[PDB]
Amino acid sequence: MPAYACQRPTPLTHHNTGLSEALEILAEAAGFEGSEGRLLTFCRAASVLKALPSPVTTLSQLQGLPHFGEHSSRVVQELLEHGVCEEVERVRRSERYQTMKLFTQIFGVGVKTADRWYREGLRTLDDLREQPQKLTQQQKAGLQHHQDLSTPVLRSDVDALQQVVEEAVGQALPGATVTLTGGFRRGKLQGHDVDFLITHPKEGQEAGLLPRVMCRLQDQGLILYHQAFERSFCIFRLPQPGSWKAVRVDLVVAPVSQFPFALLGWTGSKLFQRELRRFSRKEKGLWLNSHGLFDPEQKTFFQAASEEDIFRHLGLEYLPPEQRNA
DNA sequence: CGGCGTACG
DNA sequence: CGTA
DNA sequence: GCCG
Ligand SMILES: Nc1ncnc2c1ncn2[C@@H]1O[C@H](COP(=O)(O)NP(=O)(O)OP(=O)(O)O)[C@@H](O)[C@H]1O
Ligand SMILES: [Cl-]
Ligand SMILES: [Cl-]
Ligand SMILES: [Cl-]
Ligand SMILES: [Mg+2]
Ligand SMILES: [Mg+2]
Ligand code: NA
Repeated sequence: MPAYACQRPTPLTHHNTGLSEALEILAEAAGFEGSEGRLLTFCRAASVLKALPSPVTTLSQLQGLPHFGEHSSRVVQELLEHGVCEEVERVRRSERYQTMKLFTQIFGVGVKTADRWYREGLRTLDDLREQPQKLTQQQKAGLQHHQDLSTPVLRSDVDALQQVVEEAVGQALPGATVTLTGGFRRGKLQGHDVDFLITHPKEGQEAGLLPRVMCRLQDQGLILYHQAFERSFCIFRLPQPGSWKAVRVDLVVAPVSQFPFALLGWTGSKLFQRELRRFSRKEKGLWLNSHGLFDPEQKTFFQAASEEDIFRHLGLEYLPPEQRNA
């Protein structure tokens, strides 16, 4: 088992679901406390279990697995022995965890804002609605739409949204294309949002595109919330039988020269990309982002025509999106 | 011990 | 600060 | 919290 998540296939569904879920509770709680290092180790240990070919049934099967030391092994041991880990259950029922989860789930609220509100004594969404002076426009929208945004986006919803975006994109710039990215491209059947990547086959024609797209979607009455730009984090009005629901949609524009890097970056998973960028820098001495891959010795950028090119550049076996579910 | 992804709005 |  |  290699040490980086980008070195091994990780399927969406696997054989250690309960164990990985428990470790990811501890990772999430670490993040709520600002402990980024412990968050990473618990995320990585969870991801290792996702990549295994069969269930862990005995503690000895953790020997030699990367990112399993005393703490993560004890968590697994307790789950195997008793079906529950006391530390995990204590986190789950704690007021701190439940409120930080509730607050950081709001669009426009991160850990730092959630934590300040927690320390001020705030605990519920209605607590926030009662003091709207303390809210940004973005947070106001996130709170108004919170119930709809808490409902999973279905793969069956994605196709309708993509046609709508393609219509506006085609008027904004004929020939521009729309590619589904994010979790749905990795095979997920549900999501928290829909992520789209937009480009044009003629380098440079994509300049200034996203304002033109957003103006057209807004004119069609489809935009419940949005903020020159190349990323847009929106709330869309999605038709439903006899009504509609609010859905988060992310739009990103990239020039075609950067499209493989942007596709790779925006297809995720989040942990897969962090691990990939960590691997690139630490093992290969190359700097990776959603725009390119930089050699800081030669001061040159790698040209890539595909995701396959990028994996080859980095000396990694290619993983299709369905195996990037780290 | 230092390191832990990397951008844009 | 938020967001991907 | 774990790796190197
Ligand atoms: N913090 C991050 N660091 C690096 N890449 C990230 C980060 N957040 C998001 N991304 C990239 O943006 C993609 C879309 O982000 P999302 O926040 O939309 N997560 P996604 O994988 O789509 O699952 P859902 O919760 O939406 O169902 C991710 O899959 C990553 O490729
Ligand atoms: Cl470029
Ligand atoms: Cl590609
Ligand atoms: Cl980036
Ligand atoms: Mg998504
Ligand atoms: Mg998104
Ligand atoms: Na949030």
